[PDB]
Amino acid sequence: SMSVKKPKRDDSKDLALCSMILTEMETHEDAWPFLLPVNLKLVPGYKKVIKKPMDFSTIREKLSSGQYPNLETFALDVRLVFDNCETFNEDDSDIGRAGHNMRKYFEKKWTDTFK
Repeated sequence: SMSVKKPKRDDSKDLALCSMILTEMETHEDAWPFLLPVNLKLVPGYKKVIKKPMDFSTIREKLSSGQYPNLETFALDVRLVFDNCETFNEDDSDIGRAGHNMRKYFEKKWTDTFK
């Protein structure tokens, strides 16, 4: 509360570490569905159904331009990518499986880096 602060967690490396994680996600073999924004002209249903599209390139641009205020808002966008994928894709499809694998991969790196 006012003049009563929890001890300061060191956040000065967060930007660099999120960039590293994002690099590892970009270079995973199952990243291909997620590298670029879904083409809303060419994919029926996507525009209406997925209220907040997100992809790794868009996260990378936001990261690079100071549009994440903290490491939680970064994690929310990454998870959004996987939540959207589950909304639109059957679990038993190549893209559906890609999404589950990538989420698992992300969540481990996240825990190991920060928790």
